[PDB]
Amino acid sequence: DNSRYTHFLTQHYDAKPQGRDDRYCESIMRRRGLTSPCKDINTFIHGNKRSIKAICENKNGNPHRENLRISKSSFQVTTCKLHGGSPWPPCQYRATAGFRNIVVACENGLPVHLDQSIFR
Repeated sequence: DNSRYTHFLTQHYDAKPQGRDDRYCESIMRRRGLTSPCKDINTFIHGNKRSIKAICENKNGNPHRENLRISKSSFQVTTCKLHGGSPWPPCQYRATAGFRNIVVACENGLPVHLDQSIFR
């Protein structure tokens, strides 16, 4: 019911990250259980949760493509991209810190999906 929103938070939300370098990515990807198999790309959104939720309303969002929403405001983000040939741990990640608007899918006014294509 709210399980998708809570899984969005686990996969894509980190309120106040510690130094957004490769070691941040390798650590947080483990902590969030995204390392079996190694997820190929994943982006974390920083700042407060309320700004992300607001994308689902007209406050901080517009409709986008087929049933996505795109934010009006820009977010501090960090993209972890897997390096090395192997799908399996240890999972080495290159971090790319970014600042831009983001694309989500909303369900019941909650974000339940992050569109990763924009960070590739």
